[PDB]
Amino acid sequence: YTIAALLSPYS
Amino acid sequence: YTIAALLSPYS
Amino acid sequence: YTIAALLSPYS
Amino acid sequence: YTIAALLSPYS
Amino acid sequence: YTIAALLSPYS
Amino acid sequence: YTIAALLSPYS
Amino acid sequence: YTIAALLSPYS
Amino acid sequence: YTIAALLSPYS
Amino acid sequence: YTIAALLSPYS
Amino acid sequence: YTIAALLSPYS
Amino acid sequence: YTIAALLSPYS
Amino acid sequence: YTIAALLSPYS
Amino acid sequence: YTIAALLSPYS
Amino acid sequence: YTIAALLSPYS
Amino acid sequence: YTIAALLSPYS
Amino acid sequence: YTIAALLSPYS
Repeated sequence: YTIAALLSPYS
Repeated sequence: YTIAALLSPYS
Repeated sequence: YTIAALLSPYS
Repeated sequence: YTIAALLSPYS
Repeated sequence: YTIAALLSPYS
Repeated sequence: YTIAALLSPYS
Repeated sequence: YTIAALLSPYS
Repeated sequence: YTIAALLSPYS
Repeated sequence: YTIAALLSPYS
Repeated sequence: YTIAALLSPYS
Repeated sequence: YTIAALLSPYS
Repeated sequence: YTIAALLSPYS
Repeated sequence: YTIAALLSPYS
Repeated sequence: YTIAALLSPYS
Repeated sequence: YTIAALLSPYS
Repeated sequence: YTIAALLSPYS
């Protein structure tokens, strides 16, 4: 299987 | 602000 | 299996 | 700000 | 199996 | 700020 | 198996 | 600030 | 098995 | 600041 | 087995 | 500051 | 087996 | 400051 | 077996 | 300051 996730939260 | 992300998942 | 995740939180 | 991330998962 | 994760939190 | 990360996991 | 993780927290 | 990290895990 | 992890926390 | 880390785990 | 970990904390 | 670390574990 | 770990804490 | 470390564990 | 660890703490 | 360490454990 393959998984790709990106998260760039900003405050 | 600036954001750059690349994801090339392969199975 | 394969897993790829990126997180760049900013405050 | 600037963000750069790359992910190329392979199974 | 394979795992790849990156986290660059900023305050 | 600047962030650069690369991940190429292989199974 | 293989594992790769990177974390560069900043305060 | 600047951050650079590379990870190429192989199974 | 193989394991690779990097952490460069900053205050 | 500057950070540079590379990891190429192999199984 | 194989293990590789690096940590460069800064205050 | 500057940080440089490389790890190539093999199984 | 094989083990490799590096830690360079700074205050 | 400056830090340089390399680790190539083999199994 | 084989083991390799390095630690250079700074205050 | 400056730090340089290398470790190539073999099994």
